[PDB]
Amino acid sequence: NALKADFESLRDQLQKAATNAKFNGVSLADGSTTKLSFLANEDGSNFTVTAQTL
Amino acid sequence: NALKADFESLRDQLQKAATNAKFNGVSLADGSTTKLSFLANEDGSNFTVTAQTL
Repeated sequence: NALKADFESLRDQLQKAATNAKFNGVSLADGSTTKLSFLANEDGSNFTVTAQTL
Repeated sequence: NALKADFESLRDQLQKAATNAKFNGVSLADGSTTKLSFLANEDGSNFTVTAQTL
């Protein structure tokens, strides 16, 4: 039961470290969006980046 | 009778060492309250540590 308690606390800490990491309200680790897009040209074509839901 | 009286002295020392332990007016081991909620993220969401009434 003691090791089970450390496992639950570690799972909660993992969810906290996952949800709390975001830059300017958007994140590529918590899964808030399937991907992000960043500019790559003057014409607006995007530098696509797939999200990784950690 | 001697073993009994030494046992009662030990239980009293136990209650005293339990009550004496507090940090800046708050404590967990003595069971002063069900829980204290330390910060974990800047929106105000709380890291939680339930008291263990020792």
